[PDB]
Amino acid sequence: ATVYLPPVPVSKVVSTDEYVARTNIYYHAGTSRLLAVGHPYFPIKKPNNNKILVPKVSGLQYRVFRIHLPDPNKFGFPDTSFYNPDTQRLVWACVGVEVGRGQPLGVGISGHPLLNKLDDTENASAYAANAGVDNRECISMDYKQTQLCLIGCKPPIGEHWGKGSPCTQVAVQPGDCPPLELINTVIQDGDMVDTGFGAMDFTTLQANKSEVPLDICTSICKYPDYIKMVSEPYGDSLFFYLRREQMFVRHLFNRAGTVGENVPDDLYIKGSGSTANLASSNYFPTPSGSMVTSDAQIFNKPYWLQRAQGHNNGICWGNQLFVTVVDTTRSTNMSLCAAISTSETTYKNTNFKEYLRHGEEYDLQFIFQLCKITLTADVMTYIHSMNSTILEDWNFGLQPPPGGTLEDTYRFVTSQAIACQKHTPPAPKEDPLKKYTFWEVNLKEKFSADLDQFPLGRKFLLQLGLKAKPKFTLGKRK
Amino acid sequence: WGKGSPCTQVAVQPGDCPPLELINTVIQDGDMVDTGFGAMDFTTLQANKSEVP
Repeated sequence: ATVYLPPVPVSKVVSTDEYVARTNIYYHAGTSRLLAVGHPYFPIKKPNNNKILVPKVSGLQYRVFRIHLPDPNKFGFPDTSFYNPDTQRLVWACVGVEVGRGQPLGVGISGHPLLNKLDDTENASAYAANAGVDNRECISMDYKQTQLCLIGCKPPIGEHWGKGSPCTQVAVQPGDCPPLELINTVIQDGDMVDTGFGAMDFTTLQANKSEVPLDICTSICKYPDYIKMVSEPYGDSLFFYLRREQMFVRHLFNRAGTVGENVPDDLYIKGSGSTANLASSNYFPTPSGSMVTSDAQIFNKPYWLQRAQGHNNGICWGNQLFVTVVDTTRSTNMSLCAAISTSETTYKNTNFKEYLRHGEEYDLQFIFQLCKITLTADVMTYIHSMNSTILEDWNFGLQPPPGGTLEDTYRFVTSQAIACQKHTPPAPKEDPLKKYTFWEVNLKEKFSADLDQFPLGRKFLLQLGLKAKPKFTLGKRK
Repeated sequence: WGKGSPCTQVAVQPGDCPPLELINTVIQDGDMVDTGFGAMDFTTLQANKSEVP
């Protein structure tokens, strides 16, 4: 059809490793032990202060580790022999990772003493109420078994449903369904996972705001928006992911609440009674995650991240790693109580006062192969267009002007005065990376070279240097 | 997970959940496998001592 495009491009955005050469230098690193021990159901604030007493630590929450890295230039040089800051600049490629997650079993679990339910609609022996009071009961549920992992080098964008423009044109407003508008925004640490009831804010979307667990009520729930994140031709929001999840129907329930929206009335033959009316329609699945299978996991397995998708193919940009882990499969919840006295032979609510905690273990190990990027002036021309501040941070591709004069005017407002001057107003604010909540991970000083002392080093060699030294052991172990 | 020393965050007190503090020690003969509330002492942590078998 007539006559499109035919295309004149005429400049083209290129892949970033076609002039990149690897180096055989290997640095190892790894964390001491990541541990957070919190409350699974809800956060506990102190009863006399604003701040937390026990935070919320559940595996049904996004665990976002913000890994901040230096550059190799800003770090070690073994030997100088082909390295000139002129000819090339150096960049980290983390070529292997281990995500540790060996801990005891438990489940992620949430619940609400005011969880809505009319009757049971998996099967029913009677005819449900037209409206009624106090049809809500203490029910608890997990949202679904959720394993996901994704690794990137820029903050990762999730989708959620926000409260859009209430229409007067489509007549979408409260007293009828609220509006839903799909808004992308960045996912956080302590951001909630998808509830099986859509991934959405429920703070302004729920005007009862006791329909569901309270932890999601106040927070935004998000689903990783995979399709937009790989649409990006740079591919630095993410470059690996996998997931495993399970949700089957534990039982259908009906939400108490009747619609104030129209129902056609040619779809049922009117009866006699209140069976010449339709009762509640607002049916929901209740999620399930009953069967734990700790034989299958997407964890306790290294992630060999030797290359990346996109124009990026194993170069950290922004010198960042963003890793999002949700794991509900082995996430231990523990039970204990404190006694008021063991002399009292009761087991009241104020005697032995029951409790539950959650203990959450992860561990991160790295191995970093060195790389170099040859820079010619045309290569620099693209890299500044890609983000000038790479060239700045390295401090090659910045040599000068700019600028840097003039002038200071004066002469003279000493005396007088206009007023007076003043100087000079320097924040807000760096940094734009940290403008969102994260499990802060400094990695800038744990760089090594050992590979036979870390077990991660030994498994790496088993793939690579060949080396390890292997069996391991084998043959036969079942 | 052992019984911990009292912290600000969580202390060994009525009205307040005890801290869980990690004790590593060698596997005894006849030591139990997990419960599904994990590896912990329950002798001390469960004051009531009637929550689990």
